[PDB]
Amino acid sequence: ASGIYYTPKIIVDYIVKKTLKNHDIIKNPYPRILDISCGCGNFLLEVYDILYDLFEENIYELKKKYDENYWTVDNIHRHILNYCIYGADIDEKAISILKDSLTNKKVESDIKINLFCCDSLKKKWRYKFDYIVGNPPYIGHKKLEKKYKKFLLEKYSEVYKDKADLYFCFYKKIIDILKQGGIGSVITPRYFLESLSGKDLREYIKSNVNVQEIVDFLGANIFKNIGVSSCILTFDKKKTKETYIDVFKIKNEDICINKFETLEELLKSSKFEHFNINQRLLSDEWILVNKDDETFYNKIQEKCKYSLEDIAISFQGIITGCDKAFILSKDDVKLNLVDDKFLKCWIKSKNINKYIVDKSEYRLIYSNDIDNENTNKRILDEIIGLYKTKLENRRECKSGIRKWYELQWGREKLFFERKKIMYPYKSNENRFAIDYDNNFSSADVYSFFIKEEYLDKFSYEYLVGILNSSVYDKYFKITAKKMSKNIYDYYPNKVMKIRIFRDNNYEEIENLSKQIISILLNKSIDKGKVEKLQIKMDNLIMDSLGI
DNA sequence: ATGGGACTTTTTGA
DNA sequence: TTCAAAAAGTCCCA
Ligand SMILES: CSC[C@H]1O[C@@H](n2cnc3c(N)ncnc32)[C@H](O)[C@@H]1O
Ligand SMILES: [K+]
Ligand SMILES: [K+]
Repeated sequence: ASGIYYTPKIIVDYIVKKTLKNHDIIKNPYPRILDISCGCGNFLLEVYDILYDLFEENIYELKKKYDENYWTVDNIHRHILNYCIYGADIDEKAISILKDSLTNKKVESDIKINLFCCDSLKKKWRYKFDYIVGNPPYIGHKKLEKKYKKFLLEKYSEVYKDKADLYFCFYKKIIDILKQGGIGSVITPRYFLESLSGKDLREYIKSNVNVQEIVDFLGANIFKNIGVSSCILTFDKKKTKETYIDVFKIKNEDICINKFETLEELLKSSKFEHFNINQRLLSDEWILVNKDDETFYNKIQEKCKYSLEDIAISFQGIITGCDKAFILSKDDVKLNLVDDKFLKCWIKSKNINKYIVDKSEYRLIYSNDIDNENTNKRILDEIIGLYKTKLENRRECKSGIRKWYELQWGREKLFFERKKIMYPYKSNENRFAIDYDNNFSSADVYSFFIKEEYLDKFSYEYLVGILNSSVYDKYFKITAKKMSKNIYDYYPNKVMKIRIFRDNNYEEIENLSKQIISILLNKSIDKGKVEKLQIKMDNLIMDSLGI
């Protein structure tokens, strides 16, 4: 619970260099560089060294242009601390350590150091800043205290709503206190580039700064032993004529970040691709792909006349609120106590394959159908009641909306007890399966069924055929939310926006999917024929979409 | 024992 | 009344 994260030195040197690379110290020898989340001083200590080289290399020009008694090498250290370096952190010990480090850069009157121990989101900042760098805290909607969220919802509502992250507000604060003509460069999670929550934040950035560069590391592990995916955003408040973004997108998530001495060498190498995006062409969604992918994506969008949302009804799985209380192995002897009318088949995300679901190994006790506590007393006493204390702490039980033994979000049984399509909520590839067995699931598996009015235009067999194809795997990943290494989010807020088509190839595509399903359900599966049938289907789909 | 792969709960705002 | 989003994921192993 330290809360302090060490940014890799190669990232720190890149961010500091990207802001101070072309600063004109002769024109402005009083630049104000700020880190509002400085921690122990990863960025500010490097800012000191860059500034010290800058002043020393131009000391005689400064001496000649301005006060010749003020601009001496022996005075550079005092000048940097008084007028240039600013830091803020909520952690007293980190500020105390950083104060010692800045003091020890040179070893008389004491020197005032512009280090504030405060909440950067509450501090009344008395002026704006030329340069802002650093690494803000990332805290999501579960790990943030509710009283603090009430404050964020009221004062940061332009970027913070619903399931937004704390670092959204640091983007707003950094932008707000950045001088005209200033430059900001930060490392944050990448998820705001695509997530539904980040929509308002994306609008705020696009409308208030010129985005110079986005370095997207995708699923690469920048922070050791940390489950987060990172990007570097550099932006400015300069009067720009044309506003194009440099986008550096990693191509191999397996790289060791220290392959070169500098991050610039990595960005220019074959490990990264570069392309430009017109900031004026950004909609609420930022589609940051190269020209080949953009042509591909636009081709499918224009050709497809329906979306899944148009033809399907989507829903999230059961949320029991305590899985250990209600989920049992199908061979558990405790299920002899439960009448089979209470038992539902239960699958996990790993049970979903392309076109078909694995046989379920677990059973859900649909405890909502338990009428009285005196009837079915043994089910409550010997199975569900083993977790009564944990069950009573669920929000709806504390308020009395749910009895302690009920499912927290049991949804509607009828939605699950029908032919439907299921997909994992997080996966490396498109895996849409037809469920024939009335499978229930938690929120790690999503489902949809086709609306009645569209059943004559679209069959489940046709839909899983195109959705599992290599075309639609690539098509979905163009705009999908990249979570971690080899994991995209497959959530309705993007899955339901997938567009679909029907044309002369419908019958052959549907027939190939039926053949694959028939093979996959056999005892002695020969998977080889399935792969050949998939290749032929991919050719039909590419012909249909003209790609 | 650190790095990498398999796999994914329930809290929460709206 | 009841929906769906959210990785500073989580856990294990050689
Ligand atoms: C550089 S890693 C994130 C840093 O942000 C700091 N931090 C967390 N919350 C805040 C806040 N509200 N204001 C300023 N710094 C913060 C933490 O103490 C940590 O050192
Ligand atoms: K002079
Ligand atoms: K990662």
